[PDB]
Amino acid sequence: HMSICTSEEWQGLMQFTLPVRLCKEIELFHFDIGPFENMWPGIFVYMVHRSCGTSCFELEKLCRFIMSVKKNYRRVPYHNWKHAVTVAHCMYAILQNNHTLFTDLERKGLLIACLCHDLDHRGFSNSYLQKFDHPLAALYSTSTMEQHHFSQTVSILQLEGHNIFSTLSSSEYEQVLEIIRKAIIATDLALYFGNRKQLEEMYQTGSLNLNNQSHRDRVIGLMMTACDLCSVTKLWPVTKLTANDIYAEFWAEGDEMKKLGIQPIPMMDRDKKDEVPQGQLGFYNAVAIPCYTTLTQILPPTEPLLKACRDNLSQWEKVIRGE
Ligand SMILES: Cc1nc(C)c(CNc2nc(C3CC3)nc(Cl)c2C)s1
Ligand SMILES: [Mg+2]
Ligand SMILES: [Zn+2]
Repeated sequence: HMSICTSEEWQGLMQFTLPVRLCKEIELFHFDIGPFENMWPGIFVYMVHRSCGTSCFELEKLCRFIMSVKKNYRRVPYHNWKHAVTVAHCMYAILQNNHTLFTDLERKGLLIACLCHDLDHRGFSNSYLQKFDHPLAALYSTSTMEQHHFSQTVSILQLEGHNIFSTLSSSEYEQVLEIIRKAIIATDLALYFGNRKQLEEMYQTGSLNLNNQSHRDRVIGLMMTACDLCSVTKLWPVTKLTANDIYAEFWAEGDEMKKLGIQPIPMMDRDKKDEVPQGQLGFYNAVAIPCYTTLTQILPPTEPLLKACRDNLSQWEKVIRGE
């Protein structure tokens, strides 16, 4: 079962108008949604309207969907409503800067997949659920949380007056659900490493073809990782504050492991906070930098994401050096 928005919630969203001041702002990659909490659902509607038009979905159905997705995000330190909108905004900026490379169905699917990609996250990693044999890990062997996120997205669409994709043809409805499924699964970081290595191979050899569906799915997969990690592409004070939320969530999981006499990895151990700058250096060098480097190579307009990521890496190097 799913939590449903109240009549007042979606009606309030329907009447919303984005301030003109933010129209130029929202178009940039480094845009931080952080200071505009009350406007987040409205920002999502605005982004949908600019990405695929004002009649892209029935306004009423869209507002119900958005407000219900919001209620099915938990009050965890990081994988919450704020993270969903932040990831959706990064996708909006990638799509706007590469508009015709993607179909109307892909832009529709990807913005919805980004808003739903961590739906009902409990603040626990796939490793934790598998190790402690959680019922969700019994249901899904690999990409446990990601398959749950997709299952929750489908369940929200099935709610009365929430199926934003009902007016698509049977072939189109099936196609968008597959775009959404693969997009959400690709946010499992364990799949990223292999995905990025294959894309680098295809690019260097010159075999990468966006007309080839398998190649297309891999590019979409990398766009998903890039959006999921975009906090590393914001201005340094924003990146720093989000890192506090990221570790608050990891440390809470570590605390749960310590309560059961198990020592967590240093990243999930709050008594190991001095190791954070070196942990971030490793993450930028091994995960974030290659992600945005490959993304810029495939989609040159995404270059500002790589530039901003390199700037934050330098900020982390300064923390390690004592500056
Ligand atoms: C609670 C979380 N769970 C996962 C799986 C996350 C993945 N995203 C990140 N992970 C890290 C790790 C090195 C500390 N750093 C950054 Cl900057 C980001 C964006 S965050
Ligand atoms: Mg996730
Ligand atoms: Zn995420």
